[PDB]
Amino acid sequence: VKELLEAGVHFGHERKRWNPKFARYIYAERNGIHIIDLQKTMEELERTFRFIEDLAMRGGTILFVGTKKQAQDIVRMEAERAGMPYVNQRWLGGMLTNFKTISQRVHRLEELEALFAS
RNA sequence: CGAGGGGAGCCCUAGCACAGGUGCUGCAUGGCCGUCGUCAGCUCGUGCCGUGAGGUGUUGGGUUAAGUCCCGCAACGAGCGCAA
Ligand SMILES: [Mg+2]
Ligand SMILES: [Mg+2]
Ligand SMILES: [Mg+2]
Ligand SMILES: [Mg+2]
Ligand SMILES: [Mg+2]
Repeated sequence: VKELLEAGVHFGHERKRWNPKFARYIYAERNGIHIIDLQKTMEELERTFRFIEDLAMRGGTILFVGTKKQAQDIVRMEAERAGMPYVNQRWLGGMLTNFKTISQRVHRLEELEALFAS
């Protein structure tokens, strides 16, 4: 169940352009291909489940960034049914570091959106 | 008993405190004026890069008289300026 679709077809993305810190995962080339690994995907993926479960049941606002091209439509739907904040189009320049200015822009958003009722 | 000690202030016969330069110095100052310029630029808070001056905001594309304001972009935004 948790390893069927992960093992069905999950290979082939941007080949012969690869940062060689990923080199311990590709195990076979046949003609011009580079295979994304499966068994280490299961183990590191399981470590990620047991990390975000134990870290996230306390009530952490676990944010996720899907700004590439086509994870925008999946982040934009899964974020409302998830209950956690998100980002739509691009990462804002210094979103966490300039949270004073961005958060006081949200403080402006708390009173500009109340103008519609008046 | 005022035209007697004189009396509120003033006047002086002539004094005396201090005043007095359309002469330099804006190469000691405050207010100023002209100037580039009615072109569209100049700064600040936060955060990043860089040992640093500093850059990033204020870069690239589009167009307007215009830093007027959109897309991406480590930038998000404010103040004086084109306006009202
Ligand atoms: Mg400048
Ligand atoms: Mg600069
Ligand atoms: Mg720009
Ligand atoms: Mg102009
Ligand atoms: Mg402006």
